[PDB]
Amino acid sequence: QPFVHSPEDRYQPFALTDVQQAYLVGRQPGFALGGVGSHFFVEFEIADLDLTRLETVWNRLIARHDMLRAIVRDGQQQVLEQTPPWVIPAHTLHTPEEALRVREKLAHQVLNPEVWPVFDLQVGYVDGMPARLWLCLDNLLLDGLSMQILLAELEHGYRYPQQLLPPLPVTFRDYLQQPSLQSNPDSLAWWQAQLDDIPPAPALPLRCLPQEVETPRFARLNGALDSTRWHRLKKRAADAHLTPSAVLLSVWSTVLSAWSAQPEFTLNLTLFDRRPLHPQINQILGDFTSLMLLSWHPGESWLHSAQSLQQRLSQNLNHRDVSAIRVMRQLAQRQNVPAVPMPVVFTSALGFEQDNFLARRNLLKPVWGISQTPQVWLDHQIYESEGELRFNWDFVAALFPAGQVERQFEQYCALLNRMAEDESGW
Ligand code: NA
Repeated sequence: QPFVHSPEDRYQPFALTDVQQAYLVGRQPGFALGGVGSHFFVEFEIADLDLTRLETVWNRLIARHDMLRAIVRDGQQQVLEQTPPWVIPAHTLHTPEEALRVREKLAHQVLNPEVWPVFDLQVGYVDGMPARLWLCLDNLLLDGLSMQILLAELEHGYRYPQQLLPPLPVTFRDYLQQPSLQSNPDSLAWWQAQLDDIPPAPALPLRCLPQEVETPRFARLNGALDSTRWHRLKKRAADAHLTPSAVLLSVWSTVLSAWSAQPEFTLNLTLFDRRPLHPQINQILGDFTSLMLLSWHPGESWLHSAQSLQQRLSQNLNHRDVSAIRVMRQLAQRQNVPAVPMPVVFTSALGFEQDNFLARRNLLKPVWGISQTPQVWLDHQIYESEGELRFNWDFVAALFPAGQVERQFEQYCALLNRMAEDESGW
């Protein structure tokens, strides 16, 4: 199948993906949460910031990546051909407390997707301290993998500002227009065949009704598993006939089981892999997200339920052309309820060749970040960098009893490290 380019329609409107549609309606009150945006915010520290150089690098990226010039207009998405160069706002701050107040303001801003730009990038100079770079990107337009690609290019361009990259020979707009993305065969039937075996989302203790949260604010807990333990864990996984993702999903689900009203539950898995329709498809920015339900059914031993989860994961992956968005509608109809939410999410950026993403010695040193997703209470995100497994839980703090998420994270980290070191649980 040869890829079909349409350069004459590069700036014409094109349809939103299912995920993008869900994000847009997620700005309003929903069945599982109040309205909230969908952006991704990171604060960097830069010693000896050269603003002119950073501005050059960032504007080159805007010109290079069509979806940085994209907007949502009249219920569709559209790439703007020419946008005014981004002149980086710079704040002059005297104390880190002043910088914190700016961080808090920018980290919870509302990106209006109808007016370019659907991003924000500002800098803050702190007297006698490294300068701050506050970057806000929207998952409505750039998925998790895309933001790793963009952040690595930003870091690379700032370190080596003399290098010029050749233009990209393929666009996200054309990718969505390809025939493969318009072909559901037995996948819809296969999912419908097991609606009666998909339990609800984790029944975690709440401190209030999630709909009674008018302005959801996300918080982050982050951790890492050292490279020696991550290597050993992946080896134990292989010996146990499990993928690394299945092990992490199984360790996480064990903690979630201990807290939930029912031990069995269903998670929503966020994946980023792309159909290989063009040899450079993995270099571009866009929304390639696929959503897939995965159910945890505990057994006698952790290993049994992990192996059972792996098998289910392998089968489910063979039917991702039917997204979890549709399966949740099918579940709601079979159960005669208005909606079946899945607000507990696992997001994996493993296996995408982004080695040394946010590497230790980066000039743009990440120090603080947060991400928001509508209709999601708890989002466990993972990626690998420098041989190390890095993870973070993004969650609506106000939803849960004080100390609860912090305690689950503590238990999860402890269980993760012990199973990497101790052969007992296997
Ligand atoms: Na987000």
